[PDB]
Amino acid sequence: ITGTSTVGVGRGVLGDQKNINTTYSTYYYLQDNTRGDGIFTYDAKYRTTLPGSLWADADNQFFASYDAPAVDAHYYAGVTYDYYKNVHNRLSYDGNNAAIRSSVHYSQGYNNAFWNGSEMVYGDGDGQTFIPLSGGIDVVAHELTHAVTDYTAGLIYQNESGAINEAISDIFGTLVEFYANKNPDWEIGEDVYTPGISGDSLRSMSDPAKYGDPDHYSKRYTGTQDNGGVHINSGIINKAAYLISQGGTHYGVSVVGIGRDKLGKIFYRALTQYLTPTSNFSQLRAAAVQSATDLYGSTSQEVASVKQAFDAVGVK
Ligand SMILES: [Ca+2]
Ligand SMILES: [Ca+2]
Ligand SMILES: [Ca+2]
Ligand SMILES: [Ca+2]
Ligand SMILES: [Cl-]
Ligand SMILES: [Cl-]
Ligand SMILES: [Cl-]
Ligand code: NA
Ligand SMILES: [Zn+2]
Ligand SMILES: [Zn+2]
Repeated sequence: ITGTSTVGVGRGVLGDQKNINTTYSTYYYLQDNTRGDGIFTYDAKYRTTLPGSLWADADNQFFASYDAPAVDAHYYAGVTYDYYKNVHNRLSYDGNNAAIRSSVHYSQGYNNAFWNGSEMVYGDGDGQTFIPLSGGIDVVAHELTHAVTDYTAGLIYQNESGAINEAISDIFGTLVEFYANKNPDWEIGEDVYTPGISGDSLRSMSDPAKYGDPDHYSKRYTGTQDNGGVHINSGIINKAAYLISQGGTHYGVSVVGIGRDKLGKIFYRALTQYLTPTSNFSQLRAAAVQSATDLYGSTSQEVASVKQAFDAVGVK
């Protein structure tokens, strides 16, 4: 909508304070004009029709507990935007500065968040399994990365392709978490999962077996549930990306870590230049090796670490 660009202040789902870009027209709306064609955050008001109402606040202060999920959906959509723009020169999810629309307070006790093809959607959680899902920057960026994947490789959401699709979202979710630089780790959804239980998460990239996910191709899940195990087999590729960055010795294979920024450069290039809708794990390894070759040279340490990390997780 039309109005003046303003800066409000509020508290997100975890109780931290942050500034947010708003637009003033009688009310202050969660409409950020500083990023592409805008970031817009809506109240679904516990209904399921979308997008709901552009979020309106009387005084540009967002400290009510009802406001927190909106503060975070809005602010982390901006962080994710800044990551892809500043780090990879990609303008919004479609590379053309598409508006990022998010709705919060979707449904009641809904234990999930998703990119729906047009917008982000956040449940509040039931307060036991989850608190409002926008509170997790890695969740926000994981879901927005599905949009990136859709506009690039178009990985099919089933079997190994689908597990690469999930891993790509976990990888870039994590890298946005590190980019934001507040409380980053290699776990997924730690900030919003199970508020009664400290130290857990939905999955771990550094040790997938901690939550029962495979960390080696010989352990891949071959059943039909979860679209052929897409949130399960992602552990194989997560662990490989973790090793490329941090290094380590995994099933007796030594990997020299090359750090997060080079992990990102390599996987982004693989995603945008080499993956196709039906890429499998072996083709991902080839894509990552070619990407590292493009960027660092075929005799580089970077290319050797990519090979080591894939060998370590049994993907030839
Ligand atoms: Ca207010
Ligand atoms: Ca974290
Ligand atoms: Ca995390
Ligand atoms: Ca927890
Ligand atoms: Cl917070
Ligand atoms: Cl998902
Ligand atoms: Cl190879
Ligand atoms: Na699990
Ligand atoms: Zn996902
Ligand atoms: Zn290990």
